[PDB]
Amino acid sequence: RLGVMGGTFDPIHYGHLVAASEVADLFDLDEVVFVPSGQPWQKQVSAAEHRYLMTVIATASNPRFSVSRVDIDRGGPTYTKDTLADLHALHPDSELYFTTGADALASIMSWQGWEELFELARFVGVSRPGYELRNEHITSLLGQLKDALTLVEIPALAISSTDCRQRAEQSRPLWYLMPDGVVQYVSKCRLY
Repeated sequence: RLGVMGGTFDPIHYGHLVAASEVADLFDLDEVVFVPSGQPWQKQVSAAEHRYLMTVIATASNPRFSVSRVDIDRGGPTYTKDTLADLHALHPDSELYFTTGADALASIMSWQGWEELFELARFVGVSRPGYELRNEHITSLLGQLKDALTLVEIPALAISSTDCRQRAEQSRPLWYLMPDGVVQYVSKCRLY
């Protein structure tokens, strides 16, 4: 059992890392591969290497986390379908569990095949405390498909990349929202 964590990580923060650990405890995953996403699907975010290196810095110290550049190296916006194909090729031993934010998930289903996407992995959306499903396509999708698609509330996902981005812009402290390495990387590279 191998977790797959997409995707933007701009910046990565404790919420993401809490979500990875929770979802691994739940589902008894042996490892979690973080996959920073490629180009955006609308033609403004940080450079792929910045997001990759932030993700590597944040996860380095965890024995059961890794970072893959499968989406980064591919070029273009990249389909989730390919992520899993590439990650199935390198981990043929394990069944995959793709996991991502609730809103990001509702943008993958949702422009791609889904029917063929659920053949490749079980799906585990992670959501902030106050989450209410408003997307009716997903509500419909749910009736179709135990347990192809789960949602797991993560209190820590109250912390968001958008807030961290606004806080860095406003020179407001990012301390304790993310590892010291990430905050200082964000600061040094003046990412926002």
